[PDB]
Amino acid sequence: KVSKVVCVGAGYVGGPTCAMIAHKCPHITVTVVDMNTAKIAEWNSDKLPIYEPGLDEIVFAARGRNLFFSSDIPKAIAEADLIFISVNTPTKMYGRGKGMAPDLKYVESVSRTIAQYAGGPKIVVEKSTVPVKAAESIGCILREAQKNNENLKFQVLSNPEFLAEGTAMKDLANPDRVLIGGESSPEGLQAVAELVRIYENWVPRNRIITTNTWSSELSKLVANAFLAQRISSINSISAVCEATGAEISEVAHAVGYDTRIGSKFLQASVGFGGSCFQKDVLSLVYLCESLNLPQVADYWQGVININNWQRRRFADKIIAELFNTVTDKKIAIFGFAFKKNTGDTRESSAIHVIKHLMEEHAKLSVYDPKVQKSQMLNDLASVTSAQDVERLITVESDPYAAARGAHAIVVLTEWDEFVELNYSQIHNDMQHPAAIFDGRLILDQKALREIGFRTFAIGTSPD
Amino acid sequence: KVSKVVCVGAGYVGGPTCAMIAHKCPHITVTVVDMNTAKIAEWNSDKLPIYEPGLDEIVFAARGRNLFFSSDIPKAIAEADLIFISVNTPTKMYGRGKGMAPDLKYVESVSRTIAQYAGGPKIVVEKSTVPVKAAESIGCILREAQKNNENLKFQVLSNPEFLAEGTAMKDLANPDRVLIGGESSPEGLQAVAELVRIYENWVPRNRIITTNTWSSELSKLVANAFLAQRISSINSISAVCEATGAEISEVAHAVGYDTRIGSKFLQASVGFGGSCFQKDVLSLVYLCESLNLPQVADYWQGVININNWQRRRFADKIIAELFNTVTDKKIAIFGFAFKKNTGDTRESSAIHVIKHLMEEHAKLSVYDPKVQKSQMLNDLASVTSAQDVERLITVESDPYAAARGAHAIVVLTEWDEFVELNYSQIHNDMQHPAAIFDGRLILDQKALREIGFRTFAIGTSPD
Amino acid sequence: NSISAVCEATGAEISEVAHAVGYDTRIGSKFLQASVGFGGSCFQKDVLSLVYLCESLNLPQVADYWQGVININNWQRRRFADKIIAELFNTVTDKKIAIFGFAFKKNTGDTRESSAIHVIKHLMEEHAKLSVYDPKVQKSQMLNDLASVTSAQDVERLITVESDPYAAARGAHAIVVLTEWDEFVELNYSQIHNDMQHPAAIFDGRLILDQKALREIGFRTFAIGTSPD
Ligand SMILES: O=c1ccn([C@@H]2O[C@H](COP(=O)(O)OP(=O)(O)O[C@H]3OC[C@@H](O)[C@H](O)[C@H]3O)[C@@H](O)[C@H]2O)c(=O)[nH]1
Ligand SMILES: O=c1ccn([C@@H]2O[C@H](COP(=O)(O)OP(=O)(O)O[C@H]3OC[C@@H](O)[C@H](O)[C@H]3O)[C@@H](O)[C@H]2O)c(=O)[nH]1
Ligand SMILES: O=c1ccn([C@@H]2O[C@H](COP(=O)(O)OP(=O)(O)O[C@H]3OC[C@@H](O)[C@H](O)[C@H]3O)[C@@H](O)[C@H]2O)c(=O)[nH]1
Ligand SMILES: O=c1ccn([C@@H]2O[C@H](COP(=O)(O)OP(=O)(O)O[C@H]3OC[C@@H](O)[C@H](O)[C@H]3O)[C@@H](O)[C@H]2O)c(=O)[nH]1
Ligand SMILES: O=c1ccn([C@@H]2O[C@H](COP(=O)(O)OP(=O)(O)O[C@H]3OC[C@@H](O)[C@H](O)[C@H]3O)[C@@H](O)[C@H]2O)c(=O)[nH]1
Repeated sequence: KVSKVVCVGAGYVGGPTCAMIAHKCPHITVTVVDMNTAKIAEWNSDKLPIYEPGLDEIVFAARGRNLFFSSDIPKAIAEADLIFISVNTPTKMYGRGKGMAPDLKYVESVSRTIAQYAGGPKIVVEKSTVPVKAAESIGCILREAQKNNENLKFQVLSNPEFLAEGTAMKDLANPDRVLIGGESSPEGLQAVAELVRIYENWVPRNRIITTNTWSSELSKLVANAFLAQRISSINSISAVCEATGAEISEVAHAVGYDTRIGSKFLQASVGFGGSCFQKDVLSLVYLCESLNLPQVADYWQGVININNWQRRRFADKIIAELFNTVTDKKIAIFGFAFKKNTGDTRESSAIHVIKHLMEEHAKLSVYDPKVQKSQMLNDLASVTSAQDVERLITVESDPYAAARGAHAIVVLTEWDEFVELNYSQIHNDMQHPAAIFDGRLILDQKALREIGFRTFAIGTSPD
Repeated sequence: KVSKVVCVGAGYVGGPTCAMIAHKCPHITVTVVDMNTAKIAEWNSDKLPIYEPGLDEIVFAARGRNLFFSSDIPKAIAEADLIFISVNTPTKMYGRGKGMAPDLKYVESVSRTIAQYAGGPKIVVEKSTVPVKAAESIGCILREAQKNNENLKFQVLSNPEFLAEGTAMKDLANPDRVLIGGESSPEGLQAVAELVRIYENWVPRNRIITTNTWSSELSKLVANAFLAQRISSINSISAVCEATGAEISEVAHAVGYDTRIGSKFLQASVGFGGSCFQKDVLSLVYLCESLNLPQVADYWQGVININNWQRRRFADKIIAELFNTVTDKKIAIFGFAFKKNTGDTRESSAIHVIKHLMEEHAKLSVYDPKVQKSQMLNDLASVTSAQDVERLITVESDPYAAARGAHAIVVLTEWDEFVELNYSQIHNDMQHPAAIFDGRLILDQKALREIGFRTFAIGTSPD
Repeated sequence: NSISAVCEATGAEISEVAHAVGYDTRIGSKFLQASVGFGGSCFQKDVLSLVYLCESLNLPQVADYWQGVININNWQRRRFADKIIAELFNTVTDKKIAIFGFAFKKNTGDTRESSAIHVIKHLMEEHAKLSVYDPKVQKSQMLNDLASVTSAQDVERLITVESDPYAAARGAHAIVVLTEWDEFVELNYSQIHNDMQHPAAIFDGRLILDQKALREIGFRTFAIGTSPD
C-alpha cells in the first residue's frame, strides 16, 4: 500500500497533481522535487510559481503536513513507494522528427537517477499530457536495473493527465476519467491496483480505466487530437460565416444541439494554444509517418494547418481594415495567455499575432491580468529580437492605460475582466476613428457599434 | 393555422416525416405526393416502399384517415395550406461543380408547379438532409410568382430534417433539434410561427431553433460534416491500432469518457455510407472553393479522403490475407445496406468493397435481411456491368446458404442478426481454413478464434 | 545491401541469403558482404564517371541504370544512421556513442569516401558526443575529414579520438561498428558492457560480431541484414 508519493517535476502538471493527492489523501505523504531550486523555493513561499484558481488554498492547507517541496531529488527517490515522472519532453529542433517529435532526454535522465537511488522496489508512473513512448523508455531503463540487481523490483505505469490549465483544481478533484496503463503480469496488476487505490480515495471506480501501457498513451494522444480538431473545425467554419453573412456563434449553437456531437469545445477563436494540442497533433502526425500511414498523417495535419491559417488571417484582417498601415500606430492588446485564468503563455496565439503586428512596425501596449511581464518580453524576444521588443513593446498593468491613445484594440484571451470594462470611456480616450478586433467572441458587437467603434469579430461578417 | 399539409416527395424524408405529423396532429390532413405513381401505389399497399422500424404501424394506423398518398399533384397543391418539398437534388455529373454540387432541377420544377396550382397564399417549406441554396431557388421562383399575380402570397422556409435512417420513427418523435429558417419580416416571422406551432404538438419549445434561411441551411451542412468527421477520425486511428497492437474499441471507449468529446458516433467501420454524409461534405468543399477558401475546402476534403482510404485498405487487406488470390473463391458477404435496420443502399460501403472483390474475380454470395435483390443487382451493375454481375454475384435469402462452401466471410453491415448466428455450423460448412473479416466490429474475435477461424477485424492488429 | 533491408523486414538473414546465392558459380561467392556502404577513392568516383559518360553519349537509360548503384549506397548509409537514432527512442542528444572504425575498409589508414564520415556526421547533427577509435587512421586525418563535412567548431565540441577501443566505449550509450578490423572481433565485450551505460546498445554495420553472444551478455544488439526481433 502506497503511503509515500514523490513526483519529479514541479510544473503545471506535477504541482497541481500532487496538491490534490495530498488534499484528498490525509494518510499519504506527497513530496514534489525539481531540478530548479529557485522554483521549489517559490512553491514553499506565499507566491507560487504558477497561477491556478484554487491552488493557493489547497497548497497552503497541506504544505508542511503531508505536502512537501524539496530540491533533494535522491533523498526523495530513496524514500518513495511510488514516483511520478512529470518533466518536459521538448520538441526536437534537429535530426529525425525535427519540429515534430518529442525529445526524451529528461525522462531518461530521471529514470537513471531513479535506478541509481531507488534502493528498493518502486512503482514509477509517467504522468504528462502528451505521452508518446515515454513510459516505454522509462521501462527500458528500469528493467535493466532490475536485471542487474534483482533487489530493485520496478513496475512502470502510464497515467496521463487530463487536467486543463485554468480549471486544474476542478478537473483534478472531479475528473471525467482516470487512465492507467501497465504491463499485464502479476507484478504489473498489483502496481496498477495500488495506483487505483490511491485515486479511489476520491474518484469513483466506474471512472477509472485500466489497460496496457501503450493503449493508455495512444488514447491520450488521440483524445487530445480530437479536442484540437473540434476547435479547428469550428474555426474553419468561422471563415464561411464571415463570407456569407452567418454568425459562427449561431452555427455552433445549432450544431451543439446534436447530443452525438456535443455542445462543448465549439467556441471559435484566434487559434488554440497551450503546451498540449500543437505538440500532440504533430506527435500523432510524426507517429503516423513512421508507421507508413501517410493518409493518416495528412488528415491530422489539417488541424494544425487550419490553426496556423486562423492566426494568420486574423492578423492580416487587422492590418487590411486599418488601410494596410499600422506603422507607428499604438495598438492595445487585451490578453497574452493562451487561455483565461492562467499565466501560462506556451504556444499562445497572442505571440504570433503580436509578432505579425511588430513586423508592421506597430507600437503595442499589452495587458494581461496574470502573465508575468518578464515572461511576455522573453516570449516576444525569442520570436523577434531583444531590440525589436524594446522599440515596439510596452507592457501595461492597467488595460485603460494600454487603450489610452490607441488606434485599435485586439482581444486575444477570453478573460472575463475584458467583458466588464467601460468601453464607452475607452472609446473617448482612443484615437478616432477607433477600431476593435475580437478574437475571442466575448464582446457585444451591437453595443460596441452604438458606442462608435469600427468593430470586428471572428465569425462575424465585417459589414 | 395550418390544417392541410402536402409534401412533394414520398421518399425516405417525405414519407416518414408526414407519417409522424399525422400521428401527432389529429386535426391536420397530410397528403404525400410524388411524381412516381408506382411508388404512390406501394405507399397505398400493404408493402410500403421503404423499410423503417415502426413505420409500418404508423402509416397503417392512419393510411386513409388523415394521411393519404395521392398521384393527383395539382389538386393536392391547390388545397394545401403548407407544402413540404422533399425531392432529389442529385449530384451533378457534368459542368460546374461536377460530382460535388447538387442539381436543383427537380426542386425548381416543383416550385414552378406550386406557382401554377397554388391559387392562393401558401407556406412553402424546403425539407431535406443536405440543403444548400435549395430554399433560395424556391424563393427566387415564388417571389417572382407573387409579383406577377399578387394574389399568391408566398413565404419560403428552410426546415432541414434531422432523422437518421433505421431510427427514423424514434428520431422524428423525439428530435434533438428542429431547425427552422425564415425571412426576417412580419410575414416571414408569422410563417415560422405557424410551422413552430405544428411541431409544438409533440416537440418541446427548447429544441426548436429559429433563425434566418441561410443560417438554417449552413447549420445543417456543418452539423452533418461534424458527424462525418468523427467517423473518419476514429477510422484513421483504427489503422494506427492495427499497426501498433492496440484495440480501436478500447481507444474509442477511453476517448468518449470526455464529456467535451462525447461518447457517441465513435464506432469504427469499413466506411460511412448514406445519401447524406458524402454529399454533404463534398457540398461543403465545393462551397468553400467558391468562397476562395481552399484552406477550408482542403481541411474538410480529408474526411472524404479517409473514408475512401478506409474502404480501399479494408478490401486490400482481405485479398492480401488470402495470399493475394481470390480467383474463383466463394466469398460470403454479410450485409449490403449502408447501416442496420434499413433497406437503403445509397453510397453503401458494401458496393465499393464488393466491386473490389469482383475485380479480383471472386464469386460473391451476398445476404442482407432487408435490401431488395433487384436493388443490389442494379447497384452492382452500375459500378461494374450487368455482365460482370451475372458471372460473379449470387444473392441469398439465408446467411447460412451464403456462407456454405465459402472461403471467407466479410461483415459489412452491423445487423444484429449476424451476432446470433451459429458460427460453429458456419465454420463446419466453409472451406478449410475459413477466414472472416469484421468491418463493423460486432463479432467476438476470441470466440471466432476458438472455433478455428482465421479471424480479422478493423482496428485489431492481425497478429 | 538492398537485399539486406528485405531480410530485416521479413525475418531472414543476409548472411544466409548471401551464402546461398554465392554457391552459384555463375554469380560467384566473393563480394557479397553487406555493409553500411562502400567507400574508397574508386567505386563512387567510377560509377559517377560511368554515369556521366553515358549522359554525354545520349544513353540516359544506361546512366539511370548505373546511378542506382550510388542511390542504394547513399540510402544504405542514411537508413543505418536513422536506425541507430530510432532504436534509441529518437534521442541521442548529448549521449556518448563509441565508433569502432573510421577507415573505408580494414588494413588501411585510407579514409577517402569512408562511410564512417557520413554516419558520424548524422550523429553529430543529433548532438551526440562521439568517441572514435580506429587502429590505423591518423587522428588529424579524422578531424580534418569530419570538419570538412561539418565545421571545425562542431568537431571540437562533439568529437574525441581515442587510441584504445575500451576508452572509447567506457561510459558510452552505444557502440557503432563501421569498419571490419579483425581487432574488433576478439574484444572483451563483457567488460565493455559492464563499463557502458545500461542498457547498452551496439549496432554492427559490418556483420563481424556474434549477435547471439552479444544478446546473452545483455546488449541491445542490432546488425545490418538482421531483423531487430
Ligand atoms: O530533468 C528534469 C527536467 C525537467 N524538470 C522539471 O519538470 C518541470 C516541467 O514542468 P513544465 O511546467 O515545464 O511542463 P508541464 O508540467 O506543464 O508538462 C506538460 O507540458 C510540457 C510537456 O513536455 C509535458 O509532456 C506536459 O505534461 C519543470 O519544472 C522542470 O524544472 C526536472 O525537474 N528535471
Ligand atoms: O472551444 C474552445 C476550447 C478551447 N479553445 C482553446 O484551446 C486551447 C486549449 O484549451 P483547454 O481548455 O483544452 O486548455 P489546455 O490546453 O490546458 O488543456 C488541454 O491539454 C491538456 C489536456 O490534459 C486537456 O484535457 C486538454 O483540454 C486554449 O488556447 C483555448 O483558448 C478554443 O479556442 N475554443
Ligand atoms: O420532381 C420530383 C423529383 C423527385 N420526386 C420524388 O421525391 C422522392 C425523393 O426521395 P428519395 O428517397 O430519393 O430522397 P430522400 O427523401 O431520402 O432525400 C434525401 O436524399 C436525397 C437528397 O437529394 C435529399 O437532399 C435528401 O434529403 C422520390 O420518390 C422521387 O420520385 C418528386 O416527387 N418530384
Ligand atoms: O459511429 C458511427 C456512426 C455512424 N456510422 C456510419 O455512418 C453512416 C451514417 O449513418 P447515420 O447513423 O448518420 O444515418 P443517416 O446517414 O441516415 O443520418 C445522417 O444523415 C441525415 C441526418 O439528418 C442525420 O442527422 C445524420 O445522422 C452509416 O453508414 C453508419 O454505418 C459509423 O460508421 N460509425
Ligand atoms: O563484399 C564487400 C566488399 C567490399 N566492400 C566495401 O567496398 C569498398 C571497396 O573495397 P575493395 O576491397 O574493393 O577496396 P578498394 O576500393 O581499394 O579496391 C577497389 O578499387 C580499386 C580497384 O583497382 C580494385 O580492384 C577494387 O577492388 C570498401 O568500402 C569495402 O568495405 C563491401 O562493403 N562488401
